[PDB]
Amino acid sequence: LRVQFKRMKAAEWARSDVILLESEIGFETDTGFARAGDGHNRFSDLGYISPLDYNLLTNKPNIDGLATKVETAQKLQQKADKETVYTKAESKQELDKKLNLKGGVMTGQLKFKPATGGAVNIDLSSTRGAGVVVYSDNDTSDGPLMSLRTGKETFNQSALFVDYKGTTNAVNIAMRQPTTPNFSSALNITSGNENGSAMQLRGSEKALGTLKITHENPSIGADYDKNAAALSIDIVKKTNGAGTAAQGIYINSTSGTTGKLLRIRNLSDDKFYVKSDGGFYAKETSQIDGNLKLKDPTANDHAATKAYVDKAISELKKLILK
Amino acid sequence: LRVQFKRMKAAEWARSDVILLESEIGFETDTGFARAGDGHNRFSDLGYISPLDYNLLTNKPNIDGLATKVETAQKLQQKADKETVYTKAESKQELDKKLNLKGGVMTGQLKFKPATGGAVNIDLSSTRGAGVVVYSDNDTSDGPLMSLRTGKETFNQSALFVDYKGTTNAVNIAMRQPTTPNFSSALNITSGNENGSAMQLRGSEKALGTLKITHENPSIGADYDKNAAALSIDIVKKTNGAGTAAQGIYINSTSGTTGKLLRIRNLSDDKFYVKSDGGFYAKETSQIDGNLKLKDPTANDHAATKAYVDKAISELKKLILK
Amino acid sequence: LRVQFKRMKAAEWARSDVILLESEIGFETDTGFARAGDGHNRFSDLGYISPLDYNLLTNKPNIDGLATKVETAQKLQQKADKETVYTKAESKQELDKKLNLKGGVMTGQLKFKPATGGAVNIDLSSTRGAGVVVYSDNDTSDGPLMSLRTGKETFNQSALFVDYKGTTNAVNIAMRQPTTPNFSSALNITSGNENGSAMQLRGSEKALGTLKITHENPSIGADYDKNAAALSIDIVKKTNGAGTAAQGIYINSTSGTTGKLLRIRNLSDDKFYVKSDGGFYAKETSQIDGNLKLKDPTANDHAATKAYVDKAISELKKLILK
Ligand code: NA
Ligand code: NA
Ligand code: NA
Ligand code: NA
Ligand code: NA
Ligand code: NA
Repeated sequence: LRVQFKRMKAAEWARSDVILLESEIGFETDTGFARAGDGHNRFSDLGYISPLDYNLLTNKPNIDGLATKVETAQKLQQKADKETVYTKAESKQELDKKLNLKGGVMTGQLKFKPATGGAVNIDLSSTRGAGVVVYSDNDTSDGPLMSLRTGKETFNQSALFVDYKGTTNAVNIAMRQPTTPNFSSALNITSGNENGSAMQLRGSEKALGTLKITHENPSIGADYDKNAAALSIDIVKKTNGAGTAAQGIYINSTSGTTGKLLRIRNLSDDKFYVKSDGGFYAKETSQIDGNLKLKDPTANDHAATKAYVDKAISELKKLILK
Repeated sequence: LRVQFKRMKAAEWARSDVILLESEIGFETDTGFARAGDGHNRFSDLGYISPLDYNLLTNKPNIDGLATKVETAQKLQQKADKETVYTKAESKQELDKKLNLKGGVMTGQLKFKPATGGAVNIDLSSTRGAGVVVYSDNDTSDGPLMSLRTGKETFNQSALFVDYKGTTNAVNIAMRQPTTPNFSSALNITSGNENGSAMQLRGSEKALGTLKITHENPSIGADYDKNAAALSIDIVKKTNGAGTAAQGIYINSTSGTTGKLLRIRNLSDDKFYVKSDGGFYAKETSQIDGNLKLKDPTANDHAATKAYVDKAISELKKLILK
Repeated sequence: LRVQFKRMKAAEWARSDVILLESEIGFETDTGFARAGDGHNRFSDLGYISPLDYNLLTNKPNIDGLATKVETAQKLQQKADKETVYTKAESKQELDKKLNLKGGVMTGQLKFKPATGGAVNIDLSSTRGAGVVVYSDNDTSDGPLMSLRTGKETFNQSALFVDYKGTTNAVNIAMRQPTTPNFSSALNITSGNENGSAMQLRGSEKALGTLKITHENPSIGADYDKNAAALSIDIVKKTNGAGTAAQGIYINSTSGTTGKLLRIRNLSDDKFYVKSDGGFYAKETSQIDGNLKLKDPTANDHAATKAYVDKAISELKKLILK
């Protein structure tokens, strides 16, 4: 036997009314596939003669090891997008533009506009360095090293307040000798306030002056500084004013002193002084371009008055002539 | 021939002892599947009549193109989690709160507590702007523009040290004329140290005063300032003290000067002076409410003493009366 | 009928010349698989008797739900790599090292080297706190609280400029009383410039002194301060110099004053003064260790000259003797 089976093309079968017997095979001539009858169904309703169920295959791929689109998308949701985060390089670029608390170099202006005190507060209690150090070795400039300004007439605090305990000078100003001399001063002060002293000084020295001024000859030449003075006072009118009545020096002691009010010495020898009572001493021959009004003499070394002379002359006259 | 095959349900086959001949087909009536005998195996041990091996399929999916869960997880491991990284927007928010080295506006206190010197160091050698600029146009305040304070009696440095070379004033203080006059000063200094001068000044002028004081009439009225002075000195006791012996002005020259020790002028004309030797000159008639003790006259314009008069009178008496 | 089919091993078939009739089945004895003839093809060119097309399977896996390697890689490309981005913890570590505009504590030096003015600009117009507060409660130190230095002789601005409107002192320096007295001053000023006054002061007081100096006894003892003065002046030569000709005090009024040029009081009583014309008054008995050159007396209380005496004596002599 070489058995052949009922057979036609797959399309021909699908329209055929031929009913295969139970187990009887029919063959699709253009596909090479067989189906077996159940004794009632037409051929298009028969199944193939061997399984076509993925579950039944051998050598299946490892499907359960493969990622799903859903699970992948869920995980990617937790990850940061490149676009919306800075790289370390970018972060470093940004951070390098900002000041370290450790210290740094500012290249632009630091402004304070406020929202122990101070906008700037420097506590040196634990260190041996300076607080604020400003310097310029520039030839010239358009601004001072430091400027303090108040703008309202009511302003009720100082521009600069120095509260000092210590063993050296609270404030020291040194104007160094220039290569060539110029018109400048170490300290210049002006006030246009008529109801307060431009400068006030108070001290409580045991054996020194409250203000001590020394003039030192800038030259070795004995009379180079013949026009200099330790203290120089000028008393002037207002521009376009009619004059002035201001005094030069005024000395008082509101509680009463027993000291000399003015004492002038040279080589530490008293040369001229005004005692606490107003009497004076002068060490050498002196001159008044005028008269001197004084009391009649009582001691031999007292200056005689005109009245004393005239009386002596009159008495002698009366005595001689009888 | 319509051939039919040995056949029963799949479950019936699996328990059957029927041995199919080699190539003989048996059919599962409930599944439609066939298996062919090997001449010895029972039906449950026979394979189906067509392959069920995934490898042999046509139109296979592209498995090798699909991502594995393992490879995906390995790659995701290298990616940054959203939760643990700042967005650019967040980074910007944080950076904007920090000071740029370029410059910026502080709104709170900058404190220095330290771990060429200075906690703050400003070098203006290459620029033409100011160093530290403090100002207030506030009506009033509870603090000074600038405050320097030292707290220990041993402190061995100054609060403020000015070391100045230049062509203008090292320190300039201007107290501007107020709308209406008040009791304030441009500079006020107090010291309670008994062993040092409250203020010390030293200069080496060729032809100027070490201290120069000018009083200017605040008015055009010729005697408006009749009660003013360029220098005013007061000499007072301690509160609850018994008195004072302090001197007013003390002048000396420890090395010896040939200059006038006090020289008083008006309109640049000498009116009264004390020479380096202590002799004085006064330009006009003067008054002592007391006697004047001096030497016997030798020149015609010398004041005569009582002794000189008395002797002249005595000699004349002796001469007349024989 | 138990039908058996032409059959041999799969390898034997692949070399066989046997041509199966159309639909005739041949069996591979070692594989259990059948193929059916087309009436012309050799067995290796026949297809199996049931489909082997993946598309036709039932129970297929959800391939379209599985992620591809390509799509996964494309998505991962948009995600940030851990290595190249800082964590929040790292960002915080870096930010905490930088200064907040709100305020902060510097622990290192803040330098300004510059690329209303000031490297540091403080505007207190809207607040009641201080600007710059420097202090030290250290026992000692190697630097001042504040230092201002200029290095070139041409420098044309001040180290410190105070421009002040207000109701209190522009600058106040208080040297507090030390536990034990020492050699220090509240303000020390030196200048080596020969062409400018070390210090210049100008004021326009109505009824006060431009400079006011008070000395206060540091003790309750009436003569404790017997060696003190409100003002002390010294006039010295240069080291290795030949001497000095500098004056002590120089007073002038370049426009002409009608005030007393020097007025010395005690307990607010005039004791000695030099009038605007140079005549003086002294309240008590005085002494010159020398002669006094003056004018011939015209009033009874004028000091007599030697010439006046000698003339009176001569006239009396001529009168008596005829
Ligand atoms: Na005395
Ligand atoms: Na002496
Ligand atoms: Na001289
Ligand atoms: Na003149
Ligand atoms: Na007058
Ligand atoms: Na009085």
